[PDB]
Amino acid sequence: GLVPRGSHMSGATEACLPAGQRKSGMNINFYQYSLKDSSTYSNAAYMAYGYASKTKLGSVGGQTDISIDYNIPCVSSSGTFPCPQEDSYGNWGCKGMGACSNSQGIAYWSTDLFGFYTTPTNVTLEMTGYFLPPQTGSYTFSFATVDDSAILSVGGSIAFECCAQEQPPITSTNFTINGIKPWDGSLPDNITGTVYMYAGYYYPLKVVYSNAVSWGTLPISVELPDGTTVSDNFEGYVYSFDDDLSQSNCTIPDPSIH
Ligand SMILES: OC[C@H]1O[C@H](O[C@H]2[C@@H](O)[C@H](O)[C@@H](CO)O[C@@H]2O)[C@@H](O)[C@@H](O)[C@@H]1O
Ligand SMILES: [Ca+2]
Ligand SMILES: [Ca+2]
Ligand SMILES: [Cl-]
Ligand code: NA
Ligand code: NA
Repeated sequence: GLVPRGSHMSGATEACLPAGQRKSGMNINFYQYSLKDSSTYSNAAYMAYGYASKTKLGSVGGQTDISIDYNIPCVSSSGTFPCPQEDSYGNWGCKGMGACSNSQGIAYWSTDLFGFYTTPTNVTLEMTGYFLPPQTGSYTFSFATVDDSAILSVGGSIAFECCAQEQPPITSTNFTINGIKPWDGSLPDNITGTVYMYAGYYYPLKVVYSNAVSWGTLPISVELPDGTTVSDNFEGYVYSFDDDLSQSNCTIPDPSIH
């Protein structure tokens, strides 16, 4: 046939072609989240957009290394050092450091999250940008684990609106990865999600992540169509554009026939 038929029942993911100046990396916004609040982050509305109704703490731009690996301090006999969670023991010590005198249950201040000084123990963050596939095919995004709650969304009208990266969050709960902390306990059902992407189109990407206490962990990866995996460092794949709500042609509803 002269032309491709298109994905069935307009099933292609919406993408974008922003015409402005591209910037490397994602924007990270930080919002207040209460220490030891084990319920707010279990609501889909909160993780999709309600986080932005809490106080905005600040932001950092241009971030390409997007995984989270926050370790609380151990105040030890030889000084204060971050403790890998698997090395914590007893009530409590950190392997190779002895007993720790400090509480696992208080807020801690650090620049560990993207250089931004905040409380990684208790915070919500929103990562936004556009994913640029170099290859047409199936991409599988993953979280290796989630501590405490997280979502990943891909696509125009799902992550955010084309050419409108900096706007308040949209209300879609059609997450690509639903890593929301269950009300009962541990292990959302599925922490991978696959998206079919066409090379050279910009796909809106949003990650919302929350920690309520102590350790924070979100190892982000993507499996490319060629079978290789990109983990943590998304340089060359993720970009930002300043809003341009005037760019009439920015939205590509069906990259399968554009
Ligand atoms: O899954 C909840 C929480 O579990 C673990 O935190 C422990 C401790 O560090 C906290 O102070 C108390 C607060 O009541 O909870 C647990 O005993 C960690 O895996 C933590 O990261 C996680 O959020
Ligand atoms: Ca829309
Ligand atoms: Ca935690
Ligand atoms: Cl020890
Ligand atoms: Na860790
Ligand atoms: Na430390």
